[PDB]
Amino acid sequence: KIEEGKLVIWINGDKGYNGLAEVGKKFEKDTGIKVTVEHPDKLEEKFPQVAATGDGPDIIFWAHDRFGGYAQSGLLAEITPDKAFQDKLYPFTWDAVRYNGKLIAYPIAVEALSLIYNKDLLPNPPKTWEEIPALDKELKAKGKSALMFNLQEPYFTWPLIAADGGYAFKYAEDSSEMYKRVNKIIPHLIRQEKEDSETFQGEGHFSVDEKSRQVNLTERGLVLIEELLVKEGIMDEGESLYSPANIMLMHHVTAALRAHALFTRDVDYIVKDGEVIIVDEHTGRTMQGRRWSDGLHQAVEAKEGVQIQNEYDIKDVGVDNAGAKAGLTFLVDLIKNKHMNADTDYSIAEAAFNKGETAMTINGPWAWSNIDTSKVNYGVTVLPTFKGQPSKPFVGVLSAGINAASPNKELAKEFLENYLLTDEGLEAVNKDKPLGAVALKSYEEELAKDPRIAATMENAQKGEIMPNIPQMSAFWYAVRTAVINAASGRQTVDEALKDAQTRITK
Repeated sequence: KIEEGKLVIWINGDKGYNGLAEVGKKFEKDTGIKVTVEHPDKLEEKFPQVAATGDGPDIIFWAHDRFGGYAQSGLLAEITPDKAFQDKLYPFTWDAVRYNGKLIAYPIAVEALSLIYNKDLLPNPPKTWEEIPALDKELKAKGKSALMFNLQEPYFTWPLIAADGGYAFKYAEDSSEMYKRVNKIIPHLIRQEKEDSETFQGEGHFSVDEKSRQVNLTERGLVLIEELLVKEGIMDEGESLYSPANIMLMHHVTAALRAHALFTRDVDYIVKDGEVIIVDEHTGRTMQGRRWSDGLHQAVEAKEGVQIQNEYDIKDVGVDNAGAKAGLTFLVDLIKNKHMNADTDYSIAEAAFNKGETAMTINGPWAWSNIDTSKVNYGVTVLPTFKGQPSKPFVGVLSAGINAASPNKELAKEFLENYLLTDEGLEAVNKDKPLGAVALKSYEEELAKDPRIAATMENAQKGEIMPNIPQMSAFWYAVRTAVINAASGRQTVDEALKDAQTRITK
């Protein structure tokens, strides 16, 4: 059991816990509630153990991506900030603390890769990846190189691969709007008995296989739906649903038809307090946080007019698309043309930049202090563009979660919303150890006076939130192999990315 009437907070060793104790001191002296701030060893491994037994701290601070596994086991309480408080943070930070549509943590800080450059060797760093080859030749004649960064880990190479269209798992911005617009199509569609065959020509637009709970479009249905999608501005005039460009649109048509034809309110699900809740077993276990896959739950939400909870499409992986092939090809051509070495890792690149041997590197705020010791006159700026599009680094959001077993959920919410997530609260923590960029708009505007902190947020706003789903591990492991194989010549870029795409989705 967790001691009621006080707050136990866990934050990692490398963070400003003394400053966190200080905002808790304003808390302890104002309301008489003692706040024990602990920084235990391996706390990210200890929390899912103690919280499973109903123990642990009231509040845990960690990167958002780990909170996906915590919320999977129901370890984190669904936080309840009103709409007014959520507007005080950058909207994309709230996307990092969402699991199964529910908010399960408060965003605190924001971290991402940036371009680090030597002001003395390179006063005007390049805006594009394309101008790095000629810049390298210019520096090689002076005994220097243009760029060196860790090529062994896809975390560092993915910003270039994602620029032209590569992505891990599709997280569409207009997803909620798409489910609503596609849902308007359904009333036009006629159901027929079965699929058209040699012995049967129906007059409908779709048929339903009841035993598999799947729907099959008819020839005339595919035509009419394409007619309906083109007119309402969803699809271009001369496209196909079955084309790979409309894969998101195909998942929506399939989901909307299943939501109408195959799932029934008060049988398969209920509409309760503005949510779609599955009725799992007939007269059995009835309500849970479980969710249907393949966009079906979102389609039922659009059908019932409740708030569509956004999530990742784990069946839409963009590792072997044209954008990813173009980005990785440019990386491989840099190696082929000896502008970079396929063997360069984190230590080689860090030593190269901190010794003044290379003009640029790609790293995050954790590496700044080592460069401070190096005395290199360095700057931090926006990553180069590729094919006119921004490099997209993954964003890590330091977040504060509330233990689901906590008897002090209102105390914890009071401490986080009104005492930590303030200009004064974040400043106490940042003084202790810097948070980098923060999620609170008001304090970030002050911190952004530092051009390095401003660069971290700019690259973060141009990147993507690190997905908090279990399938992200398979993405990293497959992409790590693909980049190494392509960079070393084991496979071609298309061959390497095709294998990674297949392995992620098998």
